[PDB]
Amino acid sequence: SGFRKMAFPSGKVEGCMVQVTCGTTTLNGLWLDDVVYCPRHVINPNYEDLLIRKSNHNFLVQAGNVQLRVIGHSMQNCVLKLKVDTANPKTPKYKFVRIQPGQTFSVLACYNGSPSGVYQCAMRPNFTIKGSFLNGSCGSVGFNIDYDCVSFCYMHHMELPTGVHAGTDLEGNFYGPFVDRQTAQAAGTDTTITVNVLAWLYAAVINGDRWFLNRFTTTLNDFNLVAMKYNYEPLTQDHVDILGPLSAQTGIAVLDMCASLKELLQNGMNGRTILGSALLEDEFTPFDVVRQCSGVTF
Amino acid sequence: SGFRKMAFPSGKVEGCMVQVTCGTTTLNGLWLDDVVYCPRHVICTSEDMLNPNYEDLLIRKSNHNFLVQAGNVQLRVIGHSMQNCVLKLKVDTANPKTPKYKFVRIQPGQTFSVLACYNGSPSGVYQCAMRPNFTIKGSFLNGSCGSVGFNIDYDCVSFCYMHHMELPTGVHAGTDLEGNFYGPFVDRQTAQAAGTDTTITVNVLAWLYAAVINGDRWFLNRFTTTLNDFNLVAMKYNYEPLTQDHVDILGPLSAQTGIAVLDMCASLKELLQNGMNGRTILGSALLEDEFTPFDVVRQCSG
Ligand SMILES: O=C(N[C@@H](C(=O)Nc1cncc2ccccc12)c1cccc(Cl)c1)[C@@H]1CC[C@H](C(=O)N2CCCC2)O1
Ligand SMILES: [Cl-]
Repeated sequence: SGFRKMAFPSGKVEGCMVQVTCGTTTLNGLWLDDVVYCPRHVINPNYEDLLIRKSNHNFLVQAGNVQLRVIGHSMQNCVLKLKVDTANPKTPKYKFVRIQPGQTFSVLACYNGSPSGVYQCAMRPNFTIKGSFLNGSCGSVGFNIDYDCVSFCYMHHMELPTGVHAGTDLEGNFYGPFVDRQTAQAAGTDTTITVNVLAWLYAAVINGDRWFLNRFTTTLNDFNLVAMKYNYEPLTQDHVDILGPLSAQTGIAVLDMCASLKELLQNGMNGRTILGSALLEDEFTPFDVVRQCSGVTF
Repeated sequence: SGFRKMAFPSGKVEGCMVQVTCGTTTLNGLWLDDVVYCPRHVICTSEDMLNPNYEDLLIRKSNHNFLVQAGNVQLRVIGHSMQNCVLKLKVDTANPKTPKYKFVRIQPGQTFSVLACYNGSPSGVYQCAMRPNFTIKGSFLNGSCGSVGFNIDYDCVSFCYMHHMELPTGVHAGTDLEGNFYGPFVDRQTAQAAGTDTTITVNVLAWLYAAVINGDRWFLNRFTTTLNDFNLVAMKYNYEPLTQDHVDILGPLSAQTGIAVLDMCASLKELLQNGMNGRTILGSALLEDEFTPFDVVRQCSG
């Protein structure tokens, strides 16, 4: 029993964190095979013009108490790739994957190439993450684990004025309409990840919380009309299909659970809580719920 | 900016998780140097869990009855001893991944990270607090016994908890790494119940200072309170008494924000009376009590 916001074990990623210093700026890098990946802002910026002036020896890379020697450098979108002379002996089996809004991942927050904490979070529909980052956290990475393979999906680049965070995939493409420059940028109006709230309601049912259940069902169209009124993301047939296993395990049809969600949106919780929360939680995917309520290991 | 429930990086602990099997029972063990620590109930039988005599069950065992597996490698048990509710299995190999470590016993209100494991394999990491009733609100399934709680301040791992059982309310009970239970619990299937739980007041205050640090001030008021009047009000909402030690501990946060502890106490009294009125504090509609004053300083400053 119990339901916690759970991150993946971070050990495979900890063995990849390095410190990258260029001039006065120090941030984190990801050392995989013989390449160190880091945000290109470590160097109104013209990154090609700034990079052409830098030599390999201008980049100081430190893995623990060992200085790695940079033998090449190149830029791919907003990520800088520093070729080093040594392949990381701790390089795990990995992939670079780009995620969709609503998908969750673990973040290993780092400062000076040293991991300080690990937390779980979701890519918001407005492409920001509600992270916990201070100055020097740039280059910290987001990941998931599938059996023994680490899928890297995020690299931290910046904080927006509202306290939320923006970054890229490991190929340097930003999530959202953001640019790596000190300029006026703002996160768009955010929405609630509907499929994730439903997954969390199924997690509460599996954990013995049933007060919000009712005899009613609804249509996909009727529910989307309601969800649009409360700034909730539209629920698709794909989402309904994905929730199938949880619907079969609890005996509560996905549209039956939608009628519970509609009643909670129109009437509130009335002093009650669900899994120790007075708000509807949207940072657990249907897969996260199945993984935690079944105990999958890595 | 931001405030998340943050766990310590688990890598140093992952390299210590092993699987311990005795008979038909399999659970997790903690391999440090040449010793594997695990709950002693791994030696129990299905028919003897109400009143097990662990000394009598252990005397009948030999080293080869304990199967210890570290990854795909079987470790050889060369000795065994019991210390309170923990079984210590001496093995013929020191763990090359043994980090710098200490065994620490924590007090209620203290937080730690949990590396939940099944069959010696880590499945997840989450943040926890030792409740005032000495239970933890964890997320554990059958076979999670032996999973450990820890803090990693600097490069040293301080092991503070080992999971032993789930009580009927869905909460969890366990021991320190010396085998002493937290709370009035025993490792028997006899009727046991967690005592009435209360809110960790010093932690809620720490989290209110964290909200002030991140720019949230809506909940502050022009009032103050004596410590005794605050405690008279707090007890009515099932909040733990706030001691002078707690007031002293909150001193640094008070100096950083410019809000006296007893003024923050008056803001908490008002929140307990009024609720949040559709508002949130650090993205939460409830008053959070699983961040200590130390956690707030570490996450907000470094
Ligand atoms: O409940 C069991 N074990 C313990 C326990 O509480 N385990 C668990 C921990 N966390 C979460 C859990 C969620 C769901 C089910 C179990 C959970 C337990 C019970 C009572 C006293 C002690 Cl010290 C330990 C079952 C039934 C007996 C079997 C067991 O441990 N055996 C030893 C020898 C013969 C089999 O496993
Ligand atoms: Cl303590």
